[PDB]
Amino acid sequence: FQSNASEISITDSWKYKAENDERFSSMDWNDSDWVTVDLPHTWNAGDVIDEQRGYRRGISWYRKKLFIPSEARDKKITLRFDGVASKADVYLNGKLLKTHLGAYTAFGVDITDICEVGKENLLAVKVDNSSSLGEILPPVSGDFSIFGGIYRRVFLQWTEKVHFVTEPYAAVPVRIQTPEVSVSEASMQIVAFLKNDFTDTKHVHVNVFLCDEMNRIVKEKQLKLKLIPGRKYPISTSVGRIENPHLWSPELPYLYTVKVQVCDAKNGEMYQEVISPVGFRWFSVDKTGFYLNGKYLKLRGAARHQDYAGLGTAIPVEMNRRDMRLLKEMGANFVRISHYPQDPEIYRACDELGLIVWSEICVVNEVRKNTAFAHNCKEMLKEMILQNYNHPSVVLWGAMNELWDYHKQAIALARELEALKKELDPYRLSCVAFHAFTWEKPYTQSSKEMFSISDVNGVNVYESWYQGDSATIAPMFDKFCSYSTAKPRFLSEFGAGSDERIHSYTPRTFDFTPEFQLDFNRRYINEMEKRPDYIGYSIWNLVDFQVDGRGDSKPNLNQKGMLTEDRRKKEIYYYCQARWSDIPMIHIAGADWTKRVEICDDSINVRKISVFSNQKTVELIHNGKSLGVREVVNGEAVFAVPFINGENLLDARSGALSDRLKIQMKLLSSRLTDSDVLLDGLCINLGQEHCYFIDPQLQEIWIPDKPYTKGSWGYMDGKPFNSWPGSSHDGVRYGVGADIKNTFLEPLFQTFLIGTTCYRLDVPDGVYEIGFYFTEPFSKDERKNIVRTGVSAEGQRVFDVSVNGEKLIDSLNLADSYGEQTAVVKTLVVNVRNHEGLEILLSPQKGQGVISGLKVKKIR
Amino acid sequence: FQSNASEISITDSWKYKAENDERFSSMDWNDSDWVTVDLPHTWNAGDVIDEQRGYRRGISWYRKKLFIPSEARDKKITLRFDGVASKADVYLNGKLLKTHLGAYTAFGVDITDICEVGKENLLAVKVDNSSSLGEILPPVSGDFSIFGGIYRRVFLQWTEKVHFVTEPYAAVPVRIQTPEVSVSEASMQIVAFLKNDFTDTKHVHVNVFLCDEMNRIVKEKQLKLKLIPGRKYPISTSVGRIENPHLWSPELPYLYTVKVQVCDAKNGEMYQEVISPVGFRWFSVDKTGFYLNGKYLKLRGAARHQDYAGLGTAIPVEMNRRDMRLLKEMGANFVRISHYPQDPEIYRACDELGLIVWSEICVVNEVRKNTAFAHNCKEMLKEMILQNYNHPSVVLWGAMNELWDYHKQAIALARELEALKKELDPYRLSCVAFHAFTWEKPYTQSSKEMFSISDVNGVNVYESWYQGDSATIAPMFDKFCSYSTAKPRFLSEFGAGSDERIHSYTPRTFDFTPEFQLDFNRRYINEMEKRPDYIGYSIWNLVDFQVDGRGDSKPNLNQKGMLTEDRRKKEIYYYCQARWSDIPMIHIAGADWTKRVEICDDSINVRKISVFSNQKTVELIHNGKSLGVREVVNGEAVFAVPFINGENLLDARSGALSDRLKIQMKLLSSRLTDSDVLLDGLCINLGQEHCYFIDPQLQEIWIPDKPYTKGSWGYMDGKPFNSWPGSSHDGVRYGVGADIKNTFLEPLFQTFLIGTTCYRLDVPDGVYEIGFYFTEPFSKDERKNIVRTGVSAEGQRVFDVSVNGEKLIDSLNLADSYGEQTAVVKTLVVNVRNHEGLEILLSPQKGQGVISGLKVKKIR
Ligand code: NA
Ligand code: NA
Repeated sequence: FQSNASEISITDSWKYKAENDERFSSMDWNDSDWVTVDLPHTWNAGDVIDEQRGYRRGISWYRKKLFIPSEARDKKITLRFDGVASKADVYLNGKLLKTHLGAYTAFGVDITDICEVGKENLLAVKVDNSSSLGEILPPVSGDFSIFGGIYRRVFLQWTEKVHFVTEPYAAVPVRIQTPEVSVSEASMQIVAFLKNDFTDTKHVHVNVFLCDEMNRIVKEKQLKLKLIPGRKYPISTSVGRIENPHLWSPELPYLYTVKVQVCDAKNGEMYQEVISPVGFRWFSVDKTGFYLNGKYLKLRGAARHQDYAGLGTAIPVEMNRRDMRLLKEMGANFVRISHYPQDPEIYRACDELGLIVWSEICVVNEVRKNTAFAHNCKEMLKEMILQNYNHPSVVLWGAMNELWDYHKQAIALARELEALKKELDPYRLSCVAFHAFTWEKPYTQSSKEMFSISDVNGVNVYESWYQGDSATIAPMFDKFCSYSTAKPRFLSEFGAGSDERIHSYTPRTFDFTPEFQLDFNRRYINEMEKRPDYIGYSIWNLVDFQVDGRGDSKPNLNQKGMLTEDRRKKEIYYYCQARWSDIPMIHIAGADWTKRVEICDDSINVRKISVFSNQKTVELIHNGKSLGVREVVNGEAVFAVPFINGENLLDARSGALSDRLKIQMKLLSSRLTDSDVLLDGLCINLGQEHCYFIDPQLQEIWIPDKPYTKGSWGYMDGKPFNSWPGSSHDGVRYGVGADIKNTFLEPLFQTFLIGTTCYRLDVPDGVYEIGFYFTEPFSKDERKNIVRTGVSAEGQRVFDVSVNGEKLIDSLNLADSYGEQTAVVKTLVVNVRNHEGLEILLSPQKGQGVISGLKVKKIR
Repeated sequence: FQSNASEISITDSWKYKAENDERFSSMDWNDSDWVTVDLPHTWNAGDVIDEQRGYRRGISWYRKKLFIPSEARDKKITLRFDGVASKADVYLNGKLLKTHLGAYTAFGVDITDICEVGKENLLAVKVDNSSSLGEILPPVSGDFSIFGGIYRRVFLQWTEKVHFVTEPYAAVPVRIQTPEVSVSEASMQIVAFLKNDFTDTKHVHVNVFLCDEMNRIVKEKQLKLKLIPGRKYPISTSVGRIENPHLWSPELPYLYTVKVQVCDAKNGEMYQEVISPVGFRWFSVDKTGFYLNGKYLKLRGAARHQDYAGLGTAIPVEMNRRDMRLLKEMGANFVRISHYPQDPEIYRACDELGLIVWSEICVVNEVRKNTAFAHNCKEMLKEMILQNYNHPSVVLWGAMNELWDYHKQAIALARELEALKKELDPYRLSCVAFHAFTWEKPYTQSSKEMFSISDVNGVNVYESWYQGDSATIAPMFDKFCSYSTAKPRFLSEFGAGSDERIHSYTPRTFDFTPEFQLDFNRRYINEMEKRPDYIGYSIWNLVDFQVDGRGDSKPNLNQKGMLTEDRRKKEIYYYCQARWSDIPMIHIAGADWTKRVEICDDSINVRKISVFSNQKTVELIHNGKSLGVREVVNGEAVFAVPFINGENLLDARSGALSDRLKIQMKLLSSRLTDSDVLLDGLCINLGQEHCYFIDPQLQEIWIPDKPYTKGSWGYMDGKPFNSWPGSSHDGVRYGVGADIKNTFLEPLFQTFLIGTTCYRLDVPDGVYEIGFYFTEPFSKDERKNIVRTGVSAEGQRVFDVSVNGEKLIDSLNLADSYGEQTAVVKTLVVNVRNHEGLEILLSPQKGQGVISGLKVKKIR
């Protein structure tokens, strides 16, 4: 059997404890009653998406009784770690073997003469995660937590004693560049390092075959040299004999095999045999576009985060190719590995499937004027490059992102990062990402020095979202080129958050409907495809991802994703597919909005509905009557659908293609005369006057509020809340951003009427379960803003609730009785006689009243 | 204002602790460090679906600072408890007020004398869950779990002191019967008691109205009577001929409304007004069928359990109507409320939608020979009936389900419970359900009285599932009439478990595919639709429900539902819709199977596919080509669909109806160098030779296993496990049934190869990851059987995995190094050189080996 085994996984049956005692490195310690976890693992997989603010930053320990197979006797035994969050202290049989810094790169551990091969050993890992590490290790801050743990795999490796120097940086056994390649003939110059950890000397043959994708050999190149024991000998060959090469592209992803056999001269033994995929391509950059192999190429894609729903970042490794395949089939050709490098699998995926890669490290938000800090940033960039190097998919090396002070050590550290990128990797480009707050540094600063470092400049534009409107967005793309005027631009991040529960026919900023997310990404794609100088752009983000602290619709989540945290495709995903993929498609938008309840007194509820597509034309049939053929423009065709009570079958057609979508639509008359709905429950989203919220647990649709008209329902006084004084949001963001405790229905409780003293519904006689949904929406410190929060001089809010003349909640104070921003529900049973219907009163004692929702059920 | 409140919820912000200290009732206790919950609350929502066998049966305490609005001052004030699992012990202001036995019925506590309107009061509930209670109170045992907590709502309510007596069973305030009902006229009898709790004497009119659905008074009648304090005055009036009443059916569930007021004849002040809906119907039973309102009605339905996924039985109250709507929309007219009485709103839902109700109390599995057990059943029969007295939907009252020993005191209690049903309410029918294990008591008792007590005899048949097969189904229904000779019969349970992840073209018993659950019910329907002496039949169950202990494909869940545990529809919910619902429909089987990957070398892969429908004909169009119009026989038309590789589109059409369903198929060659599975990874469910398994988290598809042929893969040795000694499953069921700790992929692990020693896989060259998925499949008790288990006579199983000569796992003891029935995943990186492919040896040092899974990925 000429085939050999190289590593065995060791991710199984570990003992974990959240406590910090230096005794836990002891062979002879008693870990019996520690929890038993399998790897990957992270102690913040739940900590972050909790209702408690903040997650535990600290130290924990992992112990493993680690056996070593006998086939690794007499060999050089190593331990590879693909990913440990922040600092790691690997102890073996009591004795500290290595320490590592950096949460995102792999690292090695030589255990050869320390371990007993055959017997059994104790492997102890102190894993640190503290906030304190920020004064010496990036990332320093940012919009992404760091789940602590050992969250990528761990393996036990062994090779022969004549071996390849990979340390201190877990670099790839042998680097391979392509210095000059074009449509004619190819060049490949390999770099490596053999070392003889034997007792004697050995004299080698070092063979280098380059085999087809069909593995028919195209070249040979055999060398020989003398390795004396302990000498670290440098190899640096080069071949250029390669005829009529098959070139790698994001469309045609052709990879080559470059075998390397190191074999004993007088003996015939094979000591090593690296094999590594390689790609032939070429590219460059300027304000005239991005070019690859000659032709023109616009880079189109997104950034990916390395976490999954409720798993922390201890993802199954198969996840990594699954995330990237969902990007490729979205129609992209580019991915932005941010804000940190990721699993070997990510990179392997993007050059087997074809995806140009942008790869940063986590110098995020700020630098620390600190001797030590800068050193680790370069030690980490040194690891990113040499660990992922023969990967043709990769094109740009990043390191900085969204700084807020390009100070002195900053700009110097900026230069040192570039010098060492093209030093290490001369045949790849470099990149950086600024934010787009031009009222802050580096735009308020003395100079413009920094925009003239890296080969491409990225910008993070969120106009129409965090501030600015529909109109300020092309002006924002403009004045960036004011600065990055030497080198070409790139759209780093852009995206709006969305929730598959909030829908609106008139979407506005920061209501989190997939509707607004659609218009956002359709204004941005139009501005970006027109300008070729911006060589590319990236959606932020491919995924929804979990960051502890973040609020809004799904609290402790970033919702700008194109996939949910569990990788279900949102409808923005299909829109992009229609503007990018060459693989024919059609899709009726609204698959996430299949049940609808809407006030309408006519027979017909006409509502626009759009069909995303690749083709030139789309036909749409409503209930069997075609609505006409229409041309697809910017991926989209918008029909006007005459919706009617009951089932609505919309079937879209265009050529050989199809999509179907059944929309259940319940027309509700404004007079409560004509409605079965009260027997089910009339659920009213108080303070929300332009969105429908659907709770997927009950399928309850929370219809929007309206002012009271005679014979119907609504409020009498009061206004829905939307004051954000001093932002683009004032009068546009309805409701607060708070996470609300004891409810999942955030879009319901966050919306509220303020100052409403009276609510009417004109219902028929009978018994009613009225249920009220309250929360104090404001924190103790924002309640110090007495006008905006409608509270008393001392910040209190006591009011009473009366129904039909009876005081029934006698002094409701939400904050001091239930906690601020905690959900409070009270149900009442009221018998309505005469034809009085329901008159609800909120009598303020201190401050002004608040209600988030109402539910009206006729129970008999 | 003539309107008034009655009740107000007190389910918000409670204090909770799982300790038992009697001081916990004291007003001044410091519950400051206790956790806050809102009701509905259980405390086994987690317990029941975790890995630890069992759940926590014990005592916990609730505390709530109870505020009493002044609107209720010097009125009669009651606490309302809709449900509290087993024993409650309610204290107010330190003083114990009520103790209550029984999880499933409501009780009431009077606080008018003890409470304090305007002060804070302290309301302590001690709640109790111990099996220790099963000796004095049912249920004793049974396929479900008693989720301790206060899991239904709780109300504080107030009346005026002249009030309808409700205690001791918290009955409906006026009882209502219809002794005579026909198309031309109906009679009506109302029953109530009155009490005066003032100091004065009061003279009161009683005003009885009977209003139609438009609330037009169709009958009225007043009664004069005077009430000296404290005396319990009965009343019982009749209402004369009602004339041409609108009857109640599951088709037309017309509902009237008995309005009963009690006013003061001297001034006119109104003391009470009680609104009570009713319907007019009449029914009977014989061996020729069920008759409702004069016509023959085949009763077709399903039972419903109380719980919802991850919420235990602390469901929100609206879920109750959501379930009943889903059920009516499956074509049911019948619901089996079992094994316990359920929420008030299940019964309000059922008689508004149109579903006839069989309603049981919870005397399951055995009757206890104690004087106190029997008494508590009587009092739980009283509580059920008196609380659900007026619901037109209830037609049958139950008490016992599946006894296993009809001993003397059992028959004595079947008798007093029928004697009691007819006493308290003579106008409804009576029912009971038996098991179908003819080899056990009571089918082997000398006597047969137990089969002659209550008016209808149900039977729970699982032939073809727990025992038997296709040949024994109909012979069983006949045997049940051998015993049910006087009273008619009913099919109260029948079902088969299904998993949405396991799919088979050749379904067999206990593989948990929906395609066997399909055939099962087909065979069952067809028999009932021709057996008129089975007046009706109810599927088991409407929902997957949560029960600790049960394992199989999804552990801790009873998987026999029409809907998933979160109320999503399975394939078979649509099959019932074909056979029952009178709403025209069409639907292609396989919406749970759109990703398929099969071994097939020709370009076309013919597979059979069903289309469910109401209609006489379906035409099916695959990829634009029509496959013809097939007649719909007994709900379905199967076709032979010629699947190609790639996207396949299926159009089913019937006049105006149509369903559409795309199916993605990956064809896989036998020879491994013909495709690219290896580059994502070949996932092979070893031990499973007829079901595919879609891991919904990675969307990977564990294909079945085939013995080895050359050029491809498969096992050289051994055999997949399927040994069930003495059972009908013997050879039929592959795998074991135990919960496999540490995974959610129980269909992958529970199946496995046994006694295999060699495994081949003729893959190209390159570097491979190979995962190994293991488990000790049997327990210590189960390994006492050396022969079925394949272990050493001391009970042990040790072996070494080796690949391509080299030994890597050094000697594995599964149940000793990691625990029995835990999941372990090893991963080698091995370098296939030359043309060796992959040899995998399992070498046993004790017993025979086992192995569940294989992933084979080509990484470079
Ligand atoms: Na609201
Ligand atoms: Na298996």
